[PDB]
Amino acid sequence: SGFRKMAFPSGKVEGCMVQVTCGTTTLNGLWLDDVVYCPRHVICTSEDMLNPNYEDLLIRKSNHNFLVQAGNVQLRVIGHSMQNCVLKLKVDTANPKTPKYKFVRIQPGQTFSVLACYNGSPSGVYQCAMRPNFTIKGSFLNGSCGSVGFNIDYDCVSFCYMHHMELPTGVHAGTDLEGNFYGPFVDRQTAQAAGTDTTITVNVLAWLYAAVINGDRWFLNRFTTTLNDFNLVAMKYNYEPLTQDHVDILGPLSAQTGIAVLDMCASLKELLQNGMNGRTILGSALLEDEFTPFDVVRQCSGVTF
Amino acid sequence: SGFRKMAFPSGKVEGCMVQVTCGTTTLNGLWLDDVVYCPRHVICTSEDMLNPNYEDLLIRKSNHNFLVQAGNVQLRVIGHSMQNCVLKLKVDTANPKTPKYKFVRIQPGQTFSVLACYNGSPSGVYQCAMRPNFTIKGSFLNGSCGSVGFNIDYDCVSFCYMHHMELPTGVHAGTDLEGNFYGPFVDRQTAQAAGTDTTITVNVLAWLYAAVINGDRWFLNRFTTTLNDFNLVAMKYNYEPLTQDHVDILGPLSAQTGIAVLDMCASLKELLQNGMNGRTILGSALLEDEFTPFDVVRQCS
Ligand SMILES: O=C1C[C@@H](C(=O)Nc2cncc3ccccc23)c2cc(Cl)ccc2N1
Ligand SMILES: O=C1C[C@@H](C(=O)Nc2cncc3ccccc23)c2cc(Cl)ccc2N1
Ligand SMILES: [Cl-]
Ligand SMILES: [Cl-]
Ligand SMILES: [Cl-]
Repeated sequence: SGFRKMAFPSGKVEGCMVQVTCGTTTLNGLWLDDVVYCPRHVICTSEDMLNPNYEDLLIRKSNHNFLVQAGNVQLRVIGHSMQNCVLKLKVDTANPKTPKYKFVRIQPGQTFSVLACYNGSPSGVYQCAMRPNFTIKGSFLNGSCGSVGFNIDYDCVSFCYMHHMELPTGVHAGTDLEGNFYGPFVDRQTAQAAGTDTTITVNVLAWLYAAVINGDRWFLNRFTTTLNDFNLVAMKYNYEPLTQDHVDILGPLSAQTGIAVLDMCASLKELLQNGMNGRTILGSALLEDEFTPFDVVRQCSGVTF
Repeated sequence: SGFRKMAFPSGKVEGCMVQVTCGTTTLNGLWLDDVVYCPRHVICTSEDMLNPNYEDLLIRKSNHNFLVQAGNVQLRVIGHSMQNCVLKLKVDTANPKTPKYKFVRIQPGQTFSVLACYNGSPSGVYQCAMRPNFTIKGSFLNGSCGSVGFNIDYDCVSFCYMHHMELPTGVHAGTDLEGNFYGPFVDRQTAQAAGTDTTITVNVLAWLYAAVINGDRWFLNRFTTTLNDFNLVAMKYNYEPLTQDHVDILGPLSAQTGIAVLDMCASLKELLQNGMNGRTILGSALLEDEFTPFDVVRQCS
C-alpha cells in the first residue's frame, strides 16, 4: 500500500555526471562513452547570451578551453562539435560506468526522473512530467544547467531531457539529448514565456485508478459518459483532450479495478464540476497529473531495475 | 526557483542492495563491508509470525541456510548474529561498492529517501518523513522488506530506516539499522495499530518559509502570537506542539525572509482557520509537512 511520487533509481545516471567549465561559466555534462554532452550556452558570457552566434563563439574555442572534471580527475578534451543546442566534447577516455542507454524525445504528459546536479555532483532526484506547454515544473538553482531527465526501461537508461534555463515564472525549459528544445524556446537571455498550461487528463485518470487500487472509492459514481461529451467538459476546464489511444492505454487499470475508462471519466467530470468537497484523494486536495498509466502499473506491481 | 519533494540520489545505496533468502522467504538485505543487514523475520514462516521466538528459530539455522545474492553472484555466509530486530549475516566478500556510511536513529519529523527494492533489485526512490506516530507513509508491496531509508551528507550515507512491515491502515513500520523499531511496534503478526497521526508543525512552518523565499506571500498577515496561544490553536487541528527547539531551528529561515517565527505561526493559525480559498502554496492545496527546516535551506536559494 501507499502511493508516492517515485523517481527511477539514479545510480546509472550518477556515474555519468561531470563538471564542464568554459571560462567563467561552470555547468554539468553527461559523459557517455567518449563524449561529454552539455548545453551549448557554456561557451557564453552573460553578455553573449543577449544575442549569441554559437558557431562564431565556438570556432574561437580550442579543446583546452573546456575543462571537464569527472570526480577529482580531469578529462582531456580532444574534439568539440555542436548539435542543435547541445555541445559535444570528445574526450580521450570512454566512461567505464557508461550504462546501456538511448536518447529519446518524449511527448508532453510523459514523465521522467531528473537528477539535479551542481558542479558535476548529483544533489537530488525527483520525478516530473513534461507539461503540455513543454515546460517542466522543476526545482533548479543557478549551476543546475546540464542536469538530465531520464527513464529506465529494463536495464536501459533513456535520456530524454537536458536542463538549459529557467523562465520568469520559475518553470524550466530544456532540450532532448540531441539539443532540440522542448517547446517554443530559444537559448538566449531574452523575453520568453510559457504558454497557458493544461492538465494531463490521461495521467489524472491513471492516478484516480491508483487511488482505487489503494482503497479510495468515494469519488466513484454509477455514471458513464461518451468520449465526445467528456472532451467537451474537459476542454472547458483546461484539461488536455482524451484520445482513444489514452482510453486503450488505461485498459489494464480499468480491467484490474473493474471501472471502465468512461466510467472513471464520469467521476472526473463530477470532480471538475463540483470539486472534492473537503475530501482528499491519495492525500491530495488537487487532481494529480504527473503519474502516467505506466507509472501507476509499475508502482502498483513493483517493477525493478 | 521551484520546490519539489526531492530524494537523495540513490546510487550509493543501490550498490548495497542484495537479495536474502531463508527457506521460502525472500526479502532485501543491505550489504556494507562484509555484513548483510536484513529484517530478522526472514527466518520466519507465515505461521511463526504470530508469536515467533527469534532466538529459538535462529539457533536452528546454520550459515548455509541463508542464500545471499548480489546481482548474479552468490555471496558465502560465514557467520550470523541478531541485533534487536535485525539479522547480520557475515559474508566472505566485502562490498566493493560500500560508500562512506553511518547508522543514525532519527526523530519524528525527520525526512529521508527510501529506495524501494524487491528481490534485491531497486525499483524506485521516494522521499518521506518519520511521522509523529513513528510510522512512515511509504509505498511498499510484499517483498519490499529490507528496503532502506537514508540521507546523504557530503559523500556519506546515513542509513536511518529498514522496512519491516505494513500496518492495517496501509502505513509502514520499521527499525533503525541497529534493529530498534521506531514506535511501539513489534515484528509479529499480532494486532497492531498506529497512534493518531498529527501534522509536523515545524516542517509546515519551514515549507511556508520556502514559499516566501520562492516569492509567495499571500498567506502572511499583520499578526504575531505567543508560542503557547499558537500551540493551543495548533493542537485543535491535530498539529504537533511547536517547542522552543523548533523556534530556534527556524531562526535562519526567519532571518533570511525577515519574518519572525511567531509571525509565521500567526500565518499558519490563519491558514488553519480559513483554508486556502482556491489558492495554492508552492503548487499544493494542502499544508505540506514532509520538508524539514534543513531540507528547505538545502533546496532553496
Ligand atoms: O540567467 C540566465 C542563466 C541561464 C539559466 O536560466 N540558468 C538557470 C537554470 N535553472 C535555474 C536557474 C535559477 C536561477 C538562475 C538561473 C537558473 C540561462 C540559460 C539560457 Cl539557455 C538562457 C538564459 C539564461 N539566463
Ligand atoms: O503480512 C505480513 C508480512 C510482513 C509485511 O508486513 N510485509 C509487507 C511490508 N510492506 C508492505 C506490504 C504490503 C503488502 C503486504 C505485505 C507488506 C510482516 C512483517 C512483520 Cl515484521 C510482521 C507482520 C507481517 N505481516
Ligand atoms: Cl478540483
Ligand atoms: Cl499499461
Ligand atoms: Cl533526527
